[PDB]
Amino acid sequence: KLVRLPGLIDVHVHLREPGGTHKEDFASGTAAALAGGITMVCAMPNTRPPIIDGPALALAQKLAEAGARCDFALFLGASSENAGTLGTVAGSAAGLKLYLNETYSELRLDSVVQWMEHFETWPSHLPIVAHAEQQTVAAVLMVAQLTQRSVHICHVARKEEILLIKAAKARGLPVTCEVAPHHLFLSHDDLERLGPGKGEVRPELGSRQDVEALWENMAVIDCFASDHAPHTLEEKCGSRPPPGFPGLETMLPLLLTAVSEGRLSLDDLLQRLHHNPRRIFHLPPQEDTYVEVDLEHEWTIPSHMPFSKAHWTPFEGQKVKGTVRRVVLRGEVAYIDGQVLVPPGYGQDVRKWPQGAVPQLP
Amino acid sequence: KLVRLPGLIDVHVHLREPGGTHKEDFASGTAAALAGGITMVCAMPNTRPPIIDGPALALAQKLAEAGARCDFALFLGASSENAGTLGTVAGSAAGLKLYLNETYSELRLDSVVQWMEHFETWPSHLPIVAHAEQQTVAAVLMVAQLTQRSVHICHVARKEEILLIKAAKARGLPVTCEVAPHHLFLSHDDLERLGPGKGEVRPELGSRQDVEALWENMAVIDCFASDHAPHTLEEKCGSRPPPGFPGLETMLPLLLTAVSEGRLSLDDLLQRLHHNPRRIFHLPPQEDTYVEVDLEHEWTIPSHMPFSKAHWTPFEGQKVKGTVRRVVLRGEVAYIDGQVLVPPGYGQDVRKWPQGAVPQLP
Ligand SMILES: NC(=O)N[C@@H](CC(=O)O)C(=O)O
Ligand SMILES: NC(=O)N[C@@H](CC(=O)O)C(=O)O
Ligand SMILES: [Zn+2]
Ligand SMILES: [Zn+2]
Ligand SMILES: [Zn+2]
Ligand SMILES: [Zn+2]
Ligand SMILES: [Zn+2]
Ligand SMILES: [Zn+2]
Ligand SMILES: [Zn+2]
Ligand SMILES: [Zn+2]
Repeated sequence: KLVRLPGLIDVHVHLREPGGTHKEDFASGTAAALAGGITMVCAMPNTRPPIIDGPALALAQKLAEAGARCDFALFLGASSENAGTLGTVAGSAAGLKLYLNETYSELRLDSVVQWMEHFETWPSHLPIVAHAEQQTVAAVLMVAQLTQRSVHICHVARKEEILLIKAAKARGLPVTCEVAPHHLFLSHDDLERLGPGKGEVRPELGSRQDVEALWENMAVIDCFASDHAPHTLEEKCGSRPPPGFPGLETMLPLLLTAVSEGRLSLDDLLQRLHHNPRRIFHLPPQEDTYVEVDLEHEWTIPSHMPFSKAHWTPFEGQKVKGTVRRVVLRGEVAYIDGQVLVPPGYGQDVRKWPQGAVPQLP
Repeated sequence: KLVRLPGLIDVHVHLREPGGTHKEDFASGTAAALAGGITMVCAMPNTRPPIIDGPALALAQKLAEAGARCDFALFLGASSENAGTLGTVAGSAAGLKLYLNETYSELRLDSVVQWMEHFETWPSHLPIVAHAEQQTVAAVLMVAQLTQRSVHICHVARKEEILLIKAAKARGLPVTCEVAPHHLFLSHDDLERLGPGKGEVRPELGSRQDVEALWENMAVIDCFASDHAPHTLEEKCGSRPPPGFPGLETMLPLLLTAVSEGRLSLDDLLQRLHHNPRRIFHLPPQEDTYVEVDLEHEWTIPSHMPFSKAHWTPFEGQKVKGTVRRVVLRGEVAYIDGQVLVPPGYGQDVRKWPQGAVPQLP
């Protein structure tokens, strides 16, 4: 007896194309998405070259249209030089991404004034998401208030951060946030097993108290999103390990396990992987699209999942209950039982659909 | 220059069929919906007979399928005799409605134990909405906590009620709510003009301080919904005036005026008339469906709007800026400039669509 879910949306993925295609490309990352029950992804701009201007966006759009197997939207990235220059293309992007801390990106902004300039110049009706850890969450919230608009906080990982967001929501401030599965299902207790290289991620793995605070404050979490951040094992185990975990293929099985254990409800899951992504990012429905999952099948996560070119996973050895059996995307069987059955290029840029434009006043 | 909006959803309408068709029927009420930019309605169960058992629901479904011009879902109503009897049909309804105070209904429950019985027996994955005023909001929230599930509060009208809900959300409790336009745009200051008969509504019109508290606490309001409650002028002006206002044709123009004045944003409006209705009630997308509005046209609300059989409106004389120009429903022109162009029966029960079933564990 399978359960039919709507097409799930991951608003935070790194697909590495252009420029890092040994780690992942549109075709492989979207195969991983489909195998994870995800039918729409929003791809981050920290590629090589980074998606920080109109020519880079145009290239990325064509690479995605040719390689993606599920539907997508592409973020633009904020830089120290592009505020005020993105107005013509802004509405074609998922939103604008700000990198406000050290992480796998060359896009760090060096002054809060640059953050203000982006909040003032990016069109006010379009999404802004921020990588903002610890006190940076409070700082970017201040910039959002000064500029009288909303912000979405990426990968919240700490008790400190979720409680700050909780306090902001209690004051009626327009802030939303997402949490990634590694910050719900891994902690410092796992760094022994992972090692210091594999274990590198931003935000770093939290304490048990951080993990427990995120679960305790589930009501504050608007979205789940994988922060699928594929790097090869050679890179993760080498001398200068880049931060990030692959996660598209493991996210849904991990969360379904938690549903089966009563840690959150099926509805809680679908708000966070479907409805809230849609409404925060103004992402359109996908016609004739659904995911069938089997909630009874118990399995152990292996040393690598089948599709991501990362070819490793930090969840190796965890027991899960829940598997994706079939994905139908826009009337076509896209995935069955370990086989992806739509080719590279089946996926489409949802921002080009009539229903995928963000509504705005004339 | 028109603005394209998605198909808007009104989760609280009274269409009066069966049994009150001189006040409204499916055909006339859904024409009013379309003219108001609404493409999907959830119809309340306080009809004659009331929709409190499977035979009454079956009749109402067929009357709606034959008369509705926009899409719909039908609520079931809680009674003092039907707890534990609705399990077979529950998933075919919009949700379950509880009438917990005096209003236009014979469905009042006389004991909190009856509320508990409904919360315990209605399927836990399906929506429950409550007419719950003043302290009754706190009481039904207690019942929801005792039974470990969510509740949605209909037509919140008072500072007391919105602050209670705000406090509950700050504690992470699963409660959502809606507000009707008369509680945002009318107050005691209007009872002089309306008179005691026309002015009768439940919840009653609030003070200026109530209205200001609702605006100040917009962040707490999940949905707008009209509580379209048509009664004829003869009834409203007679000896025993029933409570309620018609509102489908005026809701969107009133709210667009507020958007134009900067009282809330277009996004704030679309969260409350599209995304949040979808996610709270698990209502499916409507393919090829959109509303085109003109935000520049200034007009004065007349003594009655064209479509509702109520043939009166409490907003007469208010100046608005914003009009519905065209509605496309599932690929067909449904409304243009004062003319409805889909016949009775074009509308469909969204709970019968594959994408319209509420997901549940096996
Ligand atoms: N989270 C990570 O550790 N890495 C992400 C970047 C990011 O989301 O900050 C990546 O692109 O590799
Ligand atoms: N609100 C009202 O005053 N009347 C509504 C009933 C209701 O929503 O309580 C009606 O059906 O007439
Ligand atoms: Zn990040
Ligand atoms: Zn993010
Ligand atoms: Zn990232
Ligand atoms: Zn939207
Ligand atoms: Zn009511
Ligand atoms: Zn209601
Ligand atoms: Zn009502
Ligand atoms: Zn749903």
